[PDB]
Amino acid sequence: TKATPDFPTHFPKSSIGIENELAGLVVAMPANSAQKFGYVKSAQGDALFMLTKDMNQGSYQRPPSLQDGKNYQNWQTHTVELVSYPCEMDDKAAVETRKQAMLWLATHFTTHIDQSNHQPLAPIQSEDGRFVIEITNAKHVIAAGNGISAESQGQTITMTPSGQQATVGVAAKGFGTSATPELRLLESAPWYQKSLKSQFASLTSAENLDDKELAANVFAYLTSIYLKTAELAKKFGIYINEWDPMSEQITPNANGLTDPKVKNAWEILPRTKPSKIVEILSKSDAKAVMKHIKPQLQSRYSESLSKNVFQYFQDGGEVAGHGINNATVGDKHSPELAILFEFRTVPNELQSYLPKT
Repeated sequence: TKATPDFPTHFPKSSIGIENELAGLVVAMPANSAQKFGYVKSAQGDALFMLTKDMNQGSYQRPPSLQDGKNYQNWQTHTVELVSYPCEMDDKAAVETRKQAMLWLATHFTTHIDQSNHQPLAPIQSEDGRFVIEITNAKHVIAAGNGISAESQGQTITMTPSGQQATVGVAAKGFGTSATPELRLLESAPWYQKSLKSQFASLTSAENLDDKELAANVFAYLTSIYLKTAELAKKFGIYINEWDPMSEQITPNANGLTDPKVKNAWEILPRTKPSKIVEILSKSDAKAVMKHIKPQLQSRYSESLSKNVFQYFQDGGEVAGHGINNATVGDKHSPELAILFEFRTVPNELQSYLPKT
């Protein structure tokens, strides 16, 4: 369950962003600090990945034998997560440099907890000159294990395999076209129902649509999302707008749409605000798509659940918190909307994009 890059980005066709929560150390910071405490770049200036706080591990207690005159009042300890800056999926050089930079930083962390335990990281350059650390927030410390003891257990810092996630960015117009291997990988999502493409065609035969194939693609994508949220709201007892699961004898069994177990139920988690996709269609085509969605919910779910799931997304509701809504693909001067997906688990097809210890 993580926060990924929010700044505007652009790529020719598709972007890949990797994530790796580390084991063997913690970052301690003042409470309510920003997630990012630093980043790693190539010597040439290319930003590779961010250093972020991940899971809160409890309050920070400075070891008494490392008293230094400093505050450490209300500091929290967190796990560290390495979050890559997205690159083109076909860019072997950029993909490889990210991996190698992550493996090198684990090496640098290993020495840091050995000689500088409970000290902040310093902005340094790698011994070979390839990688450079930039510190964005000096108000932090890095400590071995859980950060309770003054000394480490001699940990070798590694890229934790259970700590891995991937984020794929593709043109919104491509979802449902099966055009590229990545589009096919995303279309294999268990919640995605391709049959809704042919279903839409039967529904709109007497309608003179501007782009029938595009409208069918959008209808299948949104409908599959709206239907999966309804399925999840019922399975987990999630409150969506004014829908009360308890009204349908459903015991609330999760902390909203953002709860990690809900996010993992998607497997391939949509990360872009669903209401954005309507922009890739003409005002008329968008109206036609939106008009046809409600009955798809109403034939499967209660009026209350259907109207609430439909209104939530129409009004710009997100699938799982802050969306990546400013990403674009294609022509630099005439960009097409990009839509992002978080792989909760990394499949075999995306494994080569991750650093392997």
